[PDB]
Amino acid sequence: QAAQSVDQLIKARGKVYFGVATDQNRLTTGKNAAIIQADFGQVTPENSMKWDATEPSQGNFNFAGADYLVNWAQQNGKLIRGHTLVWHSQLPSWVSSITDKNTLTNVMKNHITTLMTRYKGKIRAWDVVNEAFNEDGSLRQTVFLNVIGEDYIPIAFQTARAADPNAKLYINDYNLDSASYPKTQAIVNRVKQWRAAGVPIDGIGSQTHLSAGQGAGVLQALPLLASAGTPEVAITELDVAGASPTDYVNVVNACLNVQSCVGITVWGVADPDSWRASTTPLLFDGNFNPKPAYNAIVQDLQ
Repeated sequence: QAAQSVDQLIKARGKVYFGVATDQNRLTTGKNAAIIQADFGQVTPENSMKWDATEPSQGNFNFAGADYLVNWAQQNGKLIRGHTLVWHSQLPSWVSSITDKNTLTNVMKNHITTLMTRYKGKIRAWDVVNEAFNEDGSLRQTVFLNVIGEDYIPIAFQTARAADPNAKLYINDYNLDSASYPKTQAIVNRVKQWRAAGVPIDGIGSQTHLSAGQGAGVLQALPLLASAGTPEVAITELDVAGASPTDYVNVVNACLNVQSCVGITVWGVADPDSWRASTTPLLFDGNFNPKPAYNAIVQDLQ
């Protein structure tokens, strides 16, 4: 852990948290636990709450990994973002082969309700629907869209709201980092339409997996995402190829500039454990020491 906590500092600036993605396999090895305890105030399960992990076989749930994280988080005072309920990746084949609307609808509702009720009152926010958009702004043609139709999104959120009224319900996606981007404009428009129709969408999560130099665009993109009217917006899976302080500070400033931006979650602790380790995109290096970008953020928040 670094001596200064970016979570405490961002809280002093009026935000809710500065967190990281993690899970049992990380918490039990290296210095991950210590770093997370001292420097962050929120955790997102990297994989333990995904469909393949929680319901590998229909109706046969596995919460071992998810329980470890939730209990560890409560004990250590860290907020939790549930991730993720409806998604086309890491989806068991028993789900993807269903072609009946009723069957899939009930399977989806049961998956959502079961996970959310088990952790009712302990989860700050849930990424209810993940990566539902194609790059041109149209809806991704996943099994849920193909079998259930566009209504799958309203249904997912209505169900989540009923399962745990206390949780902030998010629609999450990537490539919403530029204001001119087709996808960015599309999600703002659809979320407005959905909210006008009464769909309980509390927030828009922007994954923010960036390439070097892209940080500047987020300064314009985030205020645009905020214009959709959701109570909150959040940077959910931040990592930047090269981890340049310039990009990292830009993303942080974008959040401080947007009132509704509640916080930031970086996707992992140390570089070698990143899903894109070769681009060393995180805040701590392979030896678990904070990188220049971590210090740049602390100074900026000072």
